[PDB]
Amino acid sequence: SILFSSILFSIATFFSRILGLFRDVLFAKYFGVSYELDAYFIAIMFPFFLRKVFGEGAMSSAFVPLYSEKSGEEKDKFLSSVINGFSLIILALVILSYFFPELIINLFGAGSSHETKILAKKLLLITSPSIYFIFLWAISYSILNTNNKFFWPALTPSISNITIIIGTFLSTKYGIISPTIGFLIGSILMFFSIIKSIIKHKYYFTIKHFPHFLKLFFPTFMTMVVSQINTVVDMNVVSFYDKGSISYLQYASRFYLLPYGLFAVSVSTVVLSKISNDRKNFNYHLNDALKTTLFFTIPSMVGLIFLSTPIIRFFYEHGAFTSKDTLITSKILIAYTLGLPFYGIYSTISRSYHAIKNTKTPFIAATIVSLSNIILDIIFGLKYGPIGVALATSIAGIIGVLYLLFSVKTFPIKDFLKISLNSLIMLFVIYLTDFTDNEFWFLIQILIGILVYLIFSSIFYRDLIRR
Ligand code: NA
Repeated sequence: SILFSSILFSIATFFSRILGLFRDVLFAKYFGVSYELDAYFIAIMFPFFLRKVFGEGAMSSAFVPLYSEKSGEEKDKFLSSVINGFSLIILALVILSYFFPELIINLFGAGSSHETKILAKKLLLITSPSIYFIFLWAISYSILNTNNKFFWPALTPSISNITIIIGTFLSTKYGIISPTIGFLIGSILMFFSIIKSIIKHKYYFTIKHFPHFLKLFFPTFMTMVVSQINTVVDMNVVSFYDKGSISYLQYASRFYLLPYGLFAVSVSTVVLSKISNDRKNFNYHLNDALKTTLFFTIPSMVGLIFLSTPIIRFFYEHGAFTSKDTLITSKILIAYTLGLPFYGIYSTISRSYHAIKNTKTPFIAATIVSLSNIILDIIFGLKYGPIGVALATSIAGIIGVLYLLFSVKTFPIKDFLKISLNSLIMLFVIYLTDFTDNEFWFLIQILIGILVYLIFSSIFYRDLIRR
């Protein structure tokens, strides 16, 4: 029982990590880089952006306290208010979307070609309704958060991936609309997966509590918008360059995002819970988290940059994804990957501040990062295209972390220097091993790099290991 629960949950988490990668592999094989996939991304970008905002707690942060302070029927009324109000908004937001699709389109792919915008308009007819099920999924999620802190809903998004993957398999019959339908159905099934939390409540035909809830919800919602806006800006900027730019950024983003989610984000969740449970030792916990992030993100970066082309070719260069796409996506991946350690630090510091209820400093950091990213998007995007946009993302990350480090005034410098030294030693060794051109050699280079890095980590952290 107890053992079963743990092993099943761990399997589900592992597969959750794998499914995004597999979906992008299938996109590469079945669509490659094309205006069609660009239009798909434009069509799914607004609902995806909203789900990303709500997953960071934009809904929970305002809903949970206002919901908990209420009692009896009023509680349900509050819930109903939230459901009704947003539904109304969403309804308007869908109706307008049907009549003025250019409004939605120009937010994410203003510069894309005519055929791309026509196809994206077509796909919005399928993706716009998913916003409704995404909002309801979010609300359900919050209600659960009163019952238990986090739990499985974190894995409910996996549902979406499965359906999209299924759609991709069927695309040989129908084309891009099959993955788009897959996206919509996935949204609906997410909502159904956690629907129990709302379906147990009585429905009231009211928006009694909605204005007050908006008064408390809008500030936090906008902070999260700013914190998540960089991807929208990057997408809309590169939309002005040749077709497939959006798709290139997505493909490179996958391999940026695996190590980021595994090394940075997880450390950040741990530190948030730790500091929230043990506030008075803020510094200690923060330092610990920082060290951990640096221990994994610096070598990863090095490795990923050195092996970016064989990695991209191994995972993507099949079917519709060509060697040209490999070249371009490799360069973009390098540009993104220069920023990995900085965004790791950034995430850790931001969530520590959140752990002590400081929203101002994280919001200022996010503002610096987004402003920097748009400025550098214009400049470097004009000079270098998509690669310039990715590089702008990395540099903006650096600036943000400089602000956060000066603000929090704590950092494990000694461990940073040790980790950097080990990473350069590792790089030297794998450079020596790069003497043969084989499509699978990079896997043994990964093993060699890991071994060297761990050897020198065990040398330089011998006292810690012993104790
Ligand atoms: Na950028």
